Amino acid sequence: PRKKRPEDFKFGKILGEGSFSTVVLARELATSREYAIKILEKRHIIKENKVPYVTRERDVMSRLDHPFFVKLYFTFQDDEKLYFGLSYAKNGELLKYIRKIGSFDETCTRFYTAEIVSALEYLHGKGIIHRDLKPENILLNEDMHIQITDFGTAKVLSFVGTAQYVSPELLTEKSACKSSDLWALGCIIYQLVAGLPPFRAGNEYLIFQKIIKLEYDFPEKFFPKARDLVEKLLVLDATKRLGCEEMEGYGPLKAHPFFESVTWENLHQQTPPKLT
Ligand SMILES: CC(C1=c2cc(NC(N)=O)ccc2=NC1=O)c1ccc[nH]1
Repeated sequence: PRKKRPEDFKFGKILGEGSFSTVVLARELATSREYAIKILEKRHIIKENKVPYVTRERDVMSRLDHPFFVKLYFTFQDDEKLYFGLSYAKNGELLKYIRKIGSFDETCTRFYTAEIVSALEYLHGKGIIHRDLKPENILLNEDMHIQITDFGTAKVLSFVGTAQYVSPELLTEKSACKSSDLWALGCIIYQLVAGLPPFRAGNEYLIFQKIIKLEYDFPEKFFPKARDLVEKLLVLDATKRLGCEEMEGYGPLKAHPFFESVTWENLHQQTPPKLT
């Protein structure tokens, strides 16, 4: 399949923006297919010593083959830029729905929580750790199933993620592992139910302080079995988190009572509950 060029596309609006990339919507002219093309400036990447992060993202996304992950269709480059052609997830980021509808009911947190848990099992089975799992990195497709993205900063068996989601082992020995993604899972569950993340404060140092002290509280309206799960996830000792190897893996995590009624085997075949 001949390599594609910038001229093969009609480019449109900006979809997203980070410190090193811009994601733009594009229509392939020969097929009228829409893609989310991520553009990176080679000079800026180099001067910031990011080449290893860019090659890792490409290499990881090449290995993923599961419906709960954004897909890499093609790459090319011109003189100044790299181009990564990715899935266009029509409905955008999960963070927008948490803001829009404010807070999920138990049916919806349970379903979306389970899709994220299936995703992490697949990722971790490939020996890959995300290290920056968060609502902004969890997208929704036109049919309202999730697609996880942003793999530049992953570790395939140094880096700290987003303040509100970093685990306590990062704030000490500065190490990360599978248990780290499970800590962020517990944070995202909390945020699904309560509408806000567990550890908030006026600046980043104050957040890091709260995390090591495990200083947070549950609302009274918080679903009980979902509170019990969050408590088995937000644990300071990483080896004691539900779903980690030392706790015997995903078997026990999926068996939790909050997931009582879930069929784990075909989630992306199921119709998602409406958000309200
Ligand atoms: C931001 C965004 C999309 C992406 C962001 C991405 N960001 C990233 N850092 O990798 C990656 C892929 C992607 N596909 C999208 O459709 C989006 C917004 C609205 C619809 N899609």
